[PDB]
Amino acid sequence: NVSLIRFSSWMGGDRDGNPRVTPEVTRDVCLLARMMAANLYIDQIEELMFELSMWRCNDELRVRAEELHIPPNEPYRVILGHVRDKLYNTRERARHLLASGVSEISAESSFTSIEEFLEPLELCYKSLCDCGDKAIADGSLLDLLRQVFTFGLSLVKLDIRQESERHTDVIDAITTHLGIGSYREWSEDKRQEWLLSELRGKRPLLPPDLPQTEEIADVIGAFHVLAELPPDSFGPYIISMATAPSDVLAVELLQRECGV
Amino acid sequence: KHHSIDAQLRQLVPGKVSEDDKLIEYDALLVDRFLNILQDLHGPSLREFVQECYEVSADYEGKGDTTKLGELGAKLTGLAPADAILVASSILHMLNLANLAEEVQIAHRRRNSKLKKGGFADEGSATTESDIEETLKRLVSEVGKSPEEVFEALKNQTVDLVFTAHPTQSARRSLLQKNARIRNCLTQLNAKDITDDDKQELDEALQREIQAAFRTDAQPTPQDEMRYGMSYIHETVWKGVPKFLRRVDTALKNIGINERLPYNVSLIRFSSWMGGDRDGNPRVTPEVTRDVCLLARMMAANLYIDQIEELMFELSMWRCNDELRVRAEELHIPPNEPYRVILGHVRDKLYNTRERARHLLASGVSEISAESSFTSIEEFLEPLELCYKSLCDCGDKAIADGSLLDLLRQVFTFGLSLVKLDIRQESERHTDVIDAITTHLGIGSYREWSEDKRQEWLLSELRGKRPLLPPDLPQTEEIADVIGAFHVLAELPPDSFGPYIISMATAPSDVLAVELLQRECGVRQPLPVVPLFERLADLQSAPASVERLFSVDWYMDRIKGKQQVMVGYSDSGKDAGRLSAAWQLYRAQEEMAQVAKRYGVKLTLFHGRGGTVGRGGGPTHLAILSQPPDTINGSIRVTVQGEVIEFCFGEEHLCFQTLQRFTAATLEHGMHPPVSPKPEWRKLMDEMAVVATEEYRSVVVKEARFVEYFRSATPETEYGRMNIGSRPAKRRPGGGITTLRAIPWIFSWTQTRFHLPVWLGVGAAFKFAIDKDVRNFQVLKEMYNEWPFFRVTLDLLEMVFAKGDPGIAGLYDELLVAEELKPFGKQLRDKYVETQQLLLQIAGHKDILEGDPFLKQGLVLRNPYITTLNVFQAYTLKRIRDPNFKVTPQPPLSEYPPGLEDTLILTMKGIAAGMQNTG
Amino acid sequence: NVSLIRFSSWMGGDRDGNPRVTPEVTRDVCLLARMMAANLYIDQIEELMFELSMWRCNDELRVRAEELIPPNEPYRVILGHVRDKLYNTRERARHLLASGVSEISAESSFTSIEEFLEPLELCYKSLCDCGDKAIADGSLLDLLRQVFTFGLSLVKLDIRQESERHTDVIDAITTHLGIGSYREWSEDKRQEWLLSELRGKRPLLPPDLPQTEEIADVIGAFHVLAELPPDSFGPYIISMATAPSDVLAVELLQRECGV
Repeated sequence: NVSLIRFSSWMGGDRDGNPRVTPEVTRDVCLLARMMAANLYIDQIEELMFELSMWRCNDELRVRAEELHIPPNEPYRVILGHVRDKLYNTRERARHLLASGVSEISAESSFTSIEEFLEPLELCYKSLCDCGDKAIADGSLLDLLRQVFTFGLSLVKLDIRQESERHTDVIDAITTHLGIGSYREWSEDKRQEWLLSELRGKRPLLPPDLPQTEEIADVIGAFHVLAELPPDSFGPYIISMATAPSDVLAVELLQRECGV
Repeated sequence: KHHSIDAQLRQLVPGKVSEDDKLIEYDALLVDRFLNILQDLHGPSLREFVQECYEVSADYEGKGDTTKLGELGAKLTGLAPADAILVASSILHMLNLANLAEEVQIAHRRRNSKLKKGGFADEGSATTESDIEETLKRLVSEVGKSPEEVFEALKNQTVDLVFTAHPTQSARRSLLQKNARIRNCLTQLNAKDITDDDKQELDEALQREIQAAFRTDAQPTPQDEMRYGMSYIHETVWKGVPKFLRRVDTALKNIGINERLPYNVSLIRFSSWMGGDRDGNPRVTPEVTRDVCLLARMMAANLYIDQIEELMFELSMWRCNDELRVRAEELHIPPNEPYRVILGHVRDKLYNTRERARHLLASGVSEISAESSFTSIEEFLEPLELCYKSLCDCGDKAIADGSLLDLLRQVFTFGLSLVKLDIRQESERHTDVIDAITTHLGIGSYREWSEDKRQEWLLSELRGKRPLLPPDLPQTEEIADVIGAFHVLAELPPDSFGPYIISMATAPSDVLAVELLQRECGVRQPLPVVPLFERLADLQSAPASVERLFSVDWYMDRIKGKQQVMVGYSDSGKDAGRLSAAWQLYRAQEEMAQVAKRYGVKLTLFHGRGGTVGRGGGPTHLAILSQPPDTINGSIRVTVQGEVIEFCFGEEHLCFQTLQRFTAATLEHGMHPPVSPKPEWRKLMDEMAVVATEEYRSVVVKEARFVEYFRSATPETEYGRMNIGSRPAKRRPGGGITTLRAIPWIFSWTQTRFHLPVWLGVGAAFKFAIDKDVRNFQVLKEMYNEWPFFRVTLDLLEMVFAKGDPGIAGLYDELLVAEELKPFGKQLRDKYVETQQLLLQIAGHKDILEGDPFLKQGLVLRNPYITTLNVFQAYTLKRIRDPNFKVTPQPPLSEYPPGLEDTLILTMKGIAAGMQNTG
Repeated sequence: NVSLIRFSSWMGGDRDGNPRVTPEVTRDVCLLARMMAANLYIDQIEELMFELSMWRCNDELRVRAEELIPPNEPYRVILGHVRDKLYNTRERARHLLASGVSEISAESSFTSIEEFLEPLELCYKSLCDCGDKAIADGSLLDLLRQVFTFGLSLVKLDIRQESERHTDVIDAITTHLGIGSYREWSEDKRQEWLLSELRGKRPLLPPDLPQTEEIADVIGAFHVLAELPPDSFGPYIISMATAPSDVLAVELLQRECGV
């Protein structure tokens, strides 16, 4: 479970001075990553099923293998077969969400978290150890657990990046529309004072009928995509040309006001 | 827990057989790690027990003294049931590991031409045999054929290898892959300049794979047994045949031919008996045959889908000719990669081909149209050959001659069904059907008719235009099985099948009976009918039977100048002994070829189990070269016995060498036959055959107490009651031993390390020949060194004697046979000893297998595990058979009575695994 | 169960001097009739389901309804299963009509009149056992009378062909077999030969028989009759029948073509 190495991507997340890389581009590369991961895991699991022909298992695994009922004297294959089924569903759900935007394939029939993916694999590992077969567990199955803890369900986590003046543009559109004045004209100290009174307050800010330029709509739309996608799809939100604390605090306010 | 097992191995074989001999090192590496795993899992005491068993049995080979075996048997019988299975299976797993090391050593042994002495004897071992290009060079320069003659001989060659089920072991695909990982870890560990850390990790992997094989284990369906028979095709042969055909290209270049073997040349084909052989096997129903045919087509479709998808990845080119560009436009991912668009369509149709078969298999019906799938080999190849031509037309022939040429050679080798299914049934079952027809129609009893009357009636029906089989016909279960089988053949595509083989064929009416049944059951593309001549008399009259068939206008019209005949070694050897069977088989072959030549018929021989051809490794090379002149001519079928299939095809390089062996030997024989026997040799073989048959029958047929001895000295009865052959052991519930079938006959006698069916008769014949004329002894050894037939025959006996041990046989005797018959057993063992030493003096060897130290070493290193299972078996039988034999139940060490059946199965499996092919 | 009135059809079966009526046309109208019957039955059953909301049933029906939408409405449970099997029966016919083959199993559908009747007669008995025979004698009785009147194909198909077309087929057989010309034989000789074949136990029709377009149509029609359910058909009518051999010839051809 030690994540000694992890992998991230900017491709579809970095939009600094790149007007293609829309909100939907970001939604797309996220679902594409999850399909690729499901494919890689399905192959690893199938090779592992071939290998794990054993019949001796602990009680916990024997019980769950019975509940999943090809041959029942091959318990590790029964469990991993179920894992493969849920991985197939995870992939197809992602493919449907990518094409139509919608999937009749339930999230229950698929893997939504790394924790529920890990549960049957660690069950296999502990069962093999409990039967004195830790040496077998420390082969291919240990490789697979290390892949899960390295790559997750999306291979890479996506970094988002956007220039600081684009966030200032959005907030100046908000403050002028509300009649509070021009956030752009304010000094850095005044900006921090206002941002902190908003983040400390409990009343929302972003009006749904805010008049939006193409650029402003792209910033707000991007945040809206972040709110709709699973948190483990993302890493950090990077602010290009950051100059001052208000740059960081402004993104924290937009992120909240757009529902992340 | 401490010492290594290699000290005991060095006592067996002092000295290396080659410089790169590391077989004992490998055996120690695997077994030492296994024993450490054993101890980690089950404690030290049983590990030391198991190793002591191995040490006792290893000592025995060096000092043939039975009492130490009895010591061991006392210890073994006292083990609690759980410990008995554990020790037996442990010894089995160690034998497996030793066989894997033997495989690694063969595969990676450097060829050393200094071992060659010239002449045909070089072809009897892989250490000295000629590869395909050495054979090509010899044919050009020594024999004097032109490169173009050799090139066209190859273009017309076809070697057909026939898979048959393994009597005792399954060969799951997942186990073949554990084997490979153990072999790979072994070779990689012993690589040149390997890192400390690489070696550490490879060691851990090896220990891991050995444990995984140790921790994994009702008879199988005939469907399942077929799925397991196809494992070797998935693991080596599929990729192997393109690799070998590419070597044939390289060889042709190196004798001056500047073109590859055309990809439509079926140089090697593969057939199967699994699901088609129903001779005395009622579980092989019509439905089983329909199933294995559809199963094969699914396996082929998925292998092709994989090849095609790999090929799509590679063929990203955009340059194509006009025919391909127009077709790619018509199929309308990116359109600027036309080869991917064609192959994507081919993959689509292959997916439908697979799903259609799956539906027919489950429901019996498919709404997937045959139009949307591939129905013939021809429509599969049309788009592939279009891709090949297009690449060539654009100057990319070099690319075409890569993966795409591999695929085309796979299509022409494997077709849409991987293997062609042979059908086999006993002749009397066809007679039963025809008698049912003739009596129901009221024209008499076909069974009561003489052979000449049968032929007269059959021919009038075959020549007439009126149907014969009424759908009303009253049917037994067996008659309904025969008719139902023909009805399945009529319903399936003709390319699913090869021949229809008639077991126990004796006369032309047997062949023409099947021709009539085929037609009257509606088989519109009839199968070639192949008689299997089993008994000595049937072999003697086979040239007459084949001449009568060839003299019938209707039959010549049917066969179109092609006839296949099957010959059986274990079958004929059971009738009259191996020596007499060997010689009649030679004569029958040369006279049948003479008949065929006169009538313009191309005669192909199919070599059944137990033969010299079909031995593992080099011996098959010489065996094929030794067959009578002008009996092959580029066409031969050979069964791949289950006992040797692992050594022949389990490993990449072994697969390659096997394909090369059959291809080279078959090619050379057609242009370079062995010497014709000189009259002195023929007369001597004639006289020795009389004596050998007489003494074989003296023990087998005419001695009243033989069957009683056989049922006690062997585990036959248990082998039958446990259905280890997945087949009835006998045809009638009584009869002599003449009713017993060959597989049980050979199996039971090799379990006891005695091997009577292989050698009995030879001793009497050798001594008779030497004693009746002083000159005969020198002419016998002259035969051994100048007559390949005699050499090959005798080398088979030598190999079997290396696998035999009279002490072990006598151990079965002393505990299992009644006092009254023990002198009979020692009489037989006296015949054994006299045959062996007479065998050694001819050939001029002081020791067994002195001419092949490599084979001697490989065989000897198996016996510690085998002999251990031998004593475990003998004592297990005595417990199974005698309630009064008392055992001291020893405390634990972490059907029939408890555990005894499992133990006995394990000994049977292990002894068979160690003994592989005998007779 | 009294079939006081039955209905037959000549359409797609009569081919007397009518080459448009091919074996395929006969196979088609037989499956079309089965689709029409399934549709009419599905509507009747659904109307019946609406009416039979009772909860009182006998034990045979209660058990069958617990096996196999609300369980308090057992007659609707049974009739809902019938409708499922009727829809399968129709789809199977539609597939055979278009493709010639159907992966819809005959088990999941109704293959005989009696297996269609079994659940309906169970409902009728159950209603009677609960003193509801009056309700049984309404719509459920009408449906049962429809089943015994129309079957699973609405109508039974008559086949008709002219006797000389059958003579043509038999003369082709006797000449090809080299036993003479059935056409030139007198009536008495035809009867003598036909009877020896009908009484004999050896088949007659060679699969290699050279066939004209007309002879192939006759043999092909018989092959269609052999492949379809027996309850799709009524009689085989011989136009221009003049003598017993006309009838006996069709009996021979029916058998040798596998009916």
